[PDB]
Amino acid sequence: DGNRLMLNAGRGNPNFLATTPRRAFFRLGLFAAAESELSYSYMNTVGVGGLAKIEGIEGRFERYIAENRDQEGVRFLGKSLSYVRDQLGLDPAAFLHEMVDGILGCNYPVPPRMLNISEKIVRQYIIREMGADAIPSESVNLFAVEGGTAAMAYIFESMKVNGLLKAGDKVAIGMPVFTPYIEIPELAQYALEEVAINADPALNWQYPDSELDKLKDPAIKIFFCVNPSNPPSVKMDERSLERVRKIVAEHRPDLMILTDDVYGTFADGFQSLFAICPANTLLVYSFSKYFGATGWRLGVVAAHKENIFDLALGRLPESEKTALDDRYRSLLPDVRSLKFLDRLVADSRAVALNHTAGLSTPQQVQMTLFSLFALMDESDQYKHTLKQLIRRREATLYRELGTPPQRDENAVDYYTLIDLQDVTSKLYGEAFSKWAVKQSSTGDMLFRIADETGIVLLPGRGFGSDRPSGRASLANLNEYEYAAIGRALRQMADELYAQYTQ
Amino acid sequence: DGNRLMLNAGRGNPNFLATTPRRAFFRLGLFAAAESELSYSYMNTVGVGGLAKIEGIEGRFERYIAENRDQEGVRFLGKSLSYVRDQLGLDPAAFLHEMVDGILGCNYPVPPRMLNISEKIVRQYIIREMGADAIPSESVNLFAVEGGTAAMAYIFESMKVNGLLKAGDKVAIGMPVFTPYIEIPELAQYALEEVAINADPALNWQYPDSELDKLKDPAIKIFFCVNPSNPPSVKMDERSLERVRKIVAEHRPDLMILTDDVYGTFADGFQSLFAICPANTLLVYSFSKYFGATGWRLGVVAAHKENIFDLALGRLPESEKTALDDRYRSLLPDVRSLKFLDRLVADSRAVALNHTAGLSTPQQVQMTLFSLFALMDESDQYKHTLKQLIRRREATLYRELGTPPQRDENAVDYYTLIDLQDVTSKLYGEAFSKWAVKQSSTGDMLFRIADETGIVLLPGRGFGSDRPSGRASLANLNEYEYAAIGRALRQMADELYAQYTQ
Amino acid sequence: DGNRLMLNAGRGNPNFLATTPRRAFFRLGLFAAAESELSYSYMNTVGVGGLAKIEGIEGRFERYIAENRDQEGVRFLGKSLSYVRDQLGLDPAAFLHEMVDGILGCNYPVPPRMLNISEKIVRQYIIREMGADAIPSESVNLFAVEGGTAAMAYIFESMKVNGLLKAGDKVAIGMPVFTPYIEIPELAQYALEEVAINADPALNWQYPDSELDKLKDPAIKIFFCVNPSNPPSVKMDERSLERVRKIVAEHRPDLMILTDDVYGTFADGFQSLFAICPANTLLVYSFSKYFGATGWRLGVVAAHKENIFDLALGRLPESEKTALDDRYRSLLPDVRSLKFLDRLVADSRAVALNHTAGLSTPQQVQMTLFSLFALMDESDQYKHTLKQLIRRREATLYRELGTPPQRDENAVDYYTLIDLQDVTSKLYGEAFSKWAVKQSSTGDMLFRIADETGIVLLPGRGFGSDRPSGRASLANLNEYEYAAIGRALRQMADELYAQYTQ
Ligand SMILES: *Cc1c(COP(=O)(O)O)cnc(C)c1O
Ligand SMILES: *Cc1c(COP(=O)(O)O)cnc(C)c1O
Ligand SMILES: *Cc1c(COP(=O)(O)O)cnc(C)c1O
Ligand SMILES: [Cl-]
Ligand SMILES: [Cl-]
Ligand SMILES: [Cl-]
Repeated sequence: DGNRLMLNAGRGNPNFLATTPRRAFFRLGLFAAAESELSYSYMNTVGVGGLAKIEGIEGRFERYIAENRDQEGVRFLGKSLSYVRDQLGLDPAAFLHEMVDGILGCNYPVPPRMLNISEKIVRQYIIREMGADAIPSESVNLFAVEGGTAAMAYIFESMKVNGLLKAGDKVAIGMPVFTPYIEIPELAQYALEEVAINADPALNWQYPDSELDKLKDPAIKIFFCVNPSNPPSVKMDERSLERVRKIVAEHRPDLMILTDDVYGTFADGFQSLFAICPANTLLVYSFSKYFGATGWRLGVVAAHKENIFDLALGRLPESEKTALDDRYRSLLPDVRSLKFLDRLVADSRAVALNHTAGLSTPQQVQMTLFSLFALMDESDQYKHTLKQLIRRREATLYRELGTPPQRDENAVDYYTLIDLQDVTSKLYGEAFSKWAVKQSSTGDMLFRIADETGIVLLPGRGFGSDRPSGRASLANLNEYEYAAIGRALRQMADELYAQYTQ
Repeated sequence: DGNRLMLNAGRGNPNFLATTPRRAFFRLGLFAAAESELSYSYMNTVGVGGLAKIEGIEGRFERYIAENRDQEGVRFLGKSLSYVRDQLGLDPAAFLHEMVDGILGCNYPVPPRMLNISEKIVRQYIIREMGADAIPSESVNLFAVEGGTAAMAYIFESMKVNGLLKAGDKVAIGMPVFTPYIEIPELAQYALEEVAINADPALNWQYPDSELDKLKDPAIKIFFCVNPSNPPSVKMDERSLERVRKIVAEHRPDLMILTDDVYGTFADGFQSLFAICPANTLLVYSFSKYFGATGWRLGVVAAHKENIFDLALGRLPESEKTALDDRYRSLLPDVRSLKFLDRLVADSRAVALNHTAGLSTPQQVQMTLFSLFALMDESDQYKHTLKQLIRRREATLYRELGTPPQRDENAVDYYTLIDLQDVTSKLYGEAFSKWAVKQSSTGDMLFRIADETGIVLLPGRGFGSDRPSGRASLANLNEYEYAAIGRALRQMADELYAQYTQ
Repeated sequence: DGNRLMLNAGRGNPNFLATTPRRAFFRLGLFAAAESELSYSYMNTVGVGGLAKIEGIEGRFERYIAENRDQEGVRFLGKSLSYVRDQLGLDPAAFLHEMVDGILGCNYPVPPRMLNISEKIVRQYIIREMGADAIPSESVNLFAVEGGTAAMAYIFESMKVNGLLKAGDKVAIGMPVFTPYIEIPELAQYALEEVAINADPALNWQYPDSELDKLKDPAIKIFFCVNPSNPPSVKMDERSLERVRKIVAEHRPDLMILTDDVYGTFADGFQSLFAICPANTLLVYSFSKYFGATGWRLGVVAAHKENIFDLALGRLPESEKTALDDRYRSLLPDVRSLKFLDRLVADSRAVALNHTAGLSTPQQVQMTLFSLFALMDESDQYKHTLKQLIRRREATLYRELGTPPQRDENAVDYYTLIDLQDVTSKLYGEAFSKWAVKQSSTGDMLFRIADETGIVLLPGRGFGSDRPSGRASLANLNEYEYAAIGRALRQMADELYAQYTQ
């Protein structure tokens, strides 16, 4: 399943996971279960509870924390309350009841877009990790969704439905990008045309100015990028972000930006395009990778309250405004005041079902607890732990290839590129590396590792020339498995060197 | 929020919830958390775990159950294992690891449609509650989705995409139905035409043969019904099910049926249209109402392995088959073998994202635990408890209107119709009831209750004549609130009688 | 072993068992162990105790119950004391010491026939479950034996020894009966002649009046029947019991009746022939099936204090009375006052060993605890639980054969008859069922299930015509195993229908 996921979906699945916010969730659940039972009125039954009451919830919660000081999840829950009440200044009783009611999953999400306090908490996390601090928190709204996967499906459908993207429109795509994102515009369902914004291996996988300038073409309605990138696993540098900023400000104030920033926390000092061009950007952030929460399906779509999506909607042709008046008629009297972010919500479940739309309340609670976990960790201990783990696995991989590729300030390294030439160069000089590349390819490299270790790697391209290389995730295997990849690739190189000399 | 949900979405939200399977979930979570920590290799860190190991899981689980015999959730978990292993004959280690891995939400759902053992467990529950026992379990497949809400959105979109429903096609809709289901075909996005299959108040809200025969019109491609009904809250009787069966067998073997059977468990001896016409029916079942789990967003789409949806797909015009070959190309070599149920899955997240599609693994685990809860309860104690609760609230409501409407074998009563004429008839004779109806309407009835009690009711129509009536849910309020509705409606009747006499 | 038991012994072995009276037994054992240690006088030894003292036993027992309120077995023991003392009016100290001394197995059973208080307790259970309430409790005596198996061996041997049954005497046997009971009279050791009292499939396996009238033949000395029957699994109806009653009263006051009523508790409102003709009947009751206690070997022989066995003994020819005077000489001065029930006891172990004869004291204690368990359960919860379990397994079996045979008021259903004709009739009409029977037999039916499922069934006959049928026990398998039998038998029927049509 780990090997099959990389081939099919270009992921990625970590073998680590955040335990403390998970324990806090299950412990909160036991508290909420007791809260439900406090509202059950009848004798001689079993298995039926009532709704949790907001009245006196703080005092009951405080007792629960005091009696269970020995439980890690409970201590976390205790500090979470302080963080929300004391640092965020939010209503403590309202926070607790939203969490209790939320984890019970006994009420339809209200509002459907996101639960009130969860939105306020999660956006603090999002703003911080995206480097978007210069934007007032109150100007950022979130739509809680079933991972980045759901976000992308919802966004393209709403773009189509609301006439923001039309058949024949050009979508610029920062490349190399993983397979799934190439196909969605290529669907006849959308019939969009791709323009490649190509990263340069000579610039260490940054986008050249010349490539970024392609965005000046007014036929290009949207810039779509994974940042930090996947496969290449680098973050857009200061120059690149500035270039986009100037292009938007100077030439294309109408350019929509769709940015997928799931790997952000794995970079040093990450800054999102959302931070740089908030009015022009829809941010997709997934909790999957950082918290080891792929199965939880936790994501948000973020939008600035003043954005070009709502501006474009006000500039639509009359026939389209009339069609949308009909579409959203049941939702509100004035459809023209219905914002794009809330249209995403309505479009996600056929409009008529808007009031039972949204991410499940226990999922939002869990998302909120992951968010708190990271926010309360001021010295970034969890982040550093994961980074040290990733570096250890890297050292182990390149042990006999030695050693790892040199990493700059823009490095992410969730993924690593094992380049045959660079490896054979490090081992046996420049002359040998030129020859070794002409002998074997990516196929012979990936098939050998697979046969020796049972691990299949991603080809390392490209698009390029088929420079013989493979990509491994530093997130999904254990040390001896990275050591076995290195050993198999070292024997392959050693046998090439014995076929070099003689 | 309770009053606002009935007006907007025609629900419904229960104030009861199943506690035991929820406690089992949170307890399983604590076990899984410990399982994750067993795979963590490093010192001097906190909050990071590894992946749960299948090896020796039974023995560890058995210890967990033995040490926590005093915990209700744990005892349930213990019996669940026996039920799965002993009664269902499934692999106990594989069940446990699916549940442990599932609740950790650390792996993408695999397969995306449903987790393997969860599917087998949940379909046992579905088949039993739908009265579909005559169908072999192995011939029923499920797609786990975000409630009935997601199911409906997914189904219509896939119908459109795969050319099973086309603009101008007629959709027959069993009525009265709640608002949301009237609007989805009416969307320009689908441009479908509605044909009303009208329930008869004289038949106690059953569909007359003459109304059911409307399905013979070959322009009608789908029969769409909520069964048991909402608002009317009755199940289709033996005659009605037989009529549809003959119509499908005799005249319309091509008729698709879409049935929403969320209220099934609240009827006595429920039998689904899925049981009667499995080859022709897509079953939508929601866990929301029965388990008090609206916020969990838990539903399945059920299909027979041999169905008319796949048959129609094989009979599509060549241009459509060519378009679908392109659409699903990345999924499998032979797109023509891709079944409609799996197309729902692929269509739910844009095709290219099929391998990260599906309901979150902790949601499927919770769904599995609700399913087990009901399956293991042989004497149906929970079902009876809820029914007694509903009846008590009914008795309390009609206490001063006295007494409740007579209920037949097809009665559900999650909702109750408070008919002014019938109430005033029971109180002051037939002559007075005829006059009292001409004086006040549904509006004056609903506005009075709202002003006196703060509870807003649904109008009781119709479509009919505006016979002055209101609908209350027996699931969402407490006893004194039902008593206050009765009292307000009794004083209204008493003041009408003092304006009658004089 | 489960499959091998049905073929060899015509059983039957349940996969359920009564746990509470078993836990009570083991808990009582720990109390008794401590009682023994209270009588041990010496230092510096281990593993040796003394005899439990009756003095102060109530107070010590009451402390034991109070300290162990959390133990299910102990709570049962506590309520047992109340039942014996308060409802039965028996000596509480004497009850406790009999139980304590009994479970220690440190004294020879005294008296050998049954322990005093155990007899009083167990007969209350027997009288109730046999519907024999009209008989005063004090007029019923029991001989505790090693299951019904030992009872039958003991009874025939004593019948022979005491000249109540002689070579060439006719034994009437209610049939169909299971194999073991056909062979015991056929032994040259007894040389008895069988007369078949045949049950009628047209009467749903009741004995016709014409068949019951066969008992008028004065050459028939004993009527031997399993009631409720095995294999057929029905109880004798009101008419049948009345017929025997009149035959005994009117024509055959000398007719001995031997009735085996092990399945009694699985019928609704069971009434034994012992209840109807107590003076003429020896009742054999086994605890094996109802309590899931086959390995415990627990049975009683019941006799009325005024019976025709003792009457016949007084009418024996002088040469036989002289021989029996010699045989029983050591037992009592007046052998002619030695009752048949006590002769069973003496005959069971060669007469000279009468005073070390009888069922082991821990077995009698366990029997007493099973008896209490059922007596104290006023709402018959355990009985209903087992019946619901049996019905669930039946529903699961006939799921695809659908559905189960219609059951009347005389139904027991521990066993179920799977009739090919009736099954194929229910599925494909009367015409097909006539043909399907001519194609395959019982052999082809039983061998197919065995090969597909690994379960071997009993042939369903007869004696009859070999109507193609099989018998399954609803007591010995789990749900998926019944489901696999149904599925194998459905595919067999479906392939017959494809060989019917074409
Ligand atoms: C892993 C990954 C995601 C996260 O997907 P979810 O559906 O949120 O789990 C998003 N984008 C990219 C490019 C990824 O590699
Ligand atoms: C409540 C209800 C449902 C359940 O909705 P979910 O989205 O599954 O919570 C489905 N159909 C009808 C008609 C209802 O009233
Ligand atoms: C099972 C059974 C018994 C019980 O036998 P024990 O020796 O008491 O276990 C007695 N009679 C019949 C006909 C049976 O099937
Ligand atoms: Cl914890
Ligand atoms: Cl618990
Ligand atoms: Cl115990």
